Amino acid sequence: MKKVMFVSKRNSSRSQMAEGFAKTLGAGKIAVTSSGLESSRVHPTAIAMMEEVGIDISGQTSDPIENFNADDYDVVISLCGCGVNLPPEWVTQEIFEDWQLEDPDGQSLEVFRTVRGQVKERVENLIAKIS
Repeated sequence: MKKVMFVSKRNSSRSQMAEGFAKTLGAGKIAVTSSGLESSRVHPTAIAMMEEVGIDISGQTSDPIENFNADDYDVVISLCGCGVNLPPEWVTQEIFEDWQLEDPDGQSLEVFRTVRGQVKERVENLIAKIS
């Protein structure tokens, strides 16, 4: 199985936003996963904006980058335009990419939906190559 890991500064925001889309675009094909620099709570505005597209994140994992290990997850995506700042062991997997995203915590709901449109676009492109 080619398992996936989404990596952000907030696991709660972009990694969870990509996790929920990669789950609803890839369930039973491969396993999706989300990690990040801050193992923060299920984000209150993301639980809203993701339920609008059928994606409840309120029960979803928010694991820290130092508890996870990339050895089981051969597809590791960065969600910040910053992926070279991650630990090199979490970079040297067969697929490593960055989606160039902005943190939606405390932005307007139009921007919070805009980064949802961006993760949808880039999740499809990622998960559909291993489907």
